[PDB]
Amino acid sequence: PVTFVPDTPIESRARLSLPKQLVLRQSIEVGVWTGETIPVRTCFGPLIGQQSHVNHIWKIYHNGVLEFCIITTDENECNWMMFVRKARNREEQNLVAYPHDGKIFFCTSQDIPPENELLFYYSR
Repeated sequence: PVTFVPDTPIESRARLSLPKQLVLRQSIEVGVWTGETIPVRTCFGPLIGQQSHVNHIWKIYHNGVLEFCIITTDENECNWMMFVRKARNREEQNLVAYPHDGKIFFCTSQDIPPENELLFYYSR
């Protein structure tokens, strides 16, 4: 009898896009953790998600009008940044999330040692 060898399964786009210096593990529900030190002023982006002109919605304004929302729910429609959870307080927070040129970027507020969860808050 013949034995069958399957293809290597294909992971979702969100997962494949993950920077090698980061890992996915359960959040404080999947979250993004550091596999090594991430220096202050390290920037990630832009966010990729489903564009449409809950808890997973980014608002893009342009010249004072809400142009569209990015929704970050579907692993096939987003990059890895859909996995980054929102800090629950100002202590825990280590990424600032902000629009630039109509796209969302996350930037480290401080050096983040290995084995820390990435946790965002909005800029001012």
